[PDB]
Amino acid sequence: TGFHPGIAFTVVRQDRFATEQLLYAERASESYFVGQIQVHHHDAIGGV
Amino acid sequence: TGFHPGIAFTVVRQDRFATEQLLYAERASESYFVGQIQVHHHDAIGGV
Repeated sequence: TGFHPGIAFTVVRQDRFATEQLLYAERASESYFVGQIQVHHHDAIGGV
Repeated sequence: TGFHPGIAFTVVRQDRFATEQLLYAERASESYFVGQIQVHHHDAIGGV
């Protein structure tokens, strides 16, 4: 009906936005070790 | 009560235990030919 009772409210809402970021890195920041490769045969959907 | 009626009984029991054999050979016996070891490879998964 529109009769305002003796009570108040506070609302909360959460949104999200896609943004563009920016990265900076030093010279000697990470050490990288790469390995070797291994093959695996397996029955595929039609072949291997 | 401990009364002994007109009846007698006989009891049977059964037991089991392990024993050795101590066989003898009497050489100049089975020839036991041998030879031609065969290797048979077949891929199952991952490797051979």
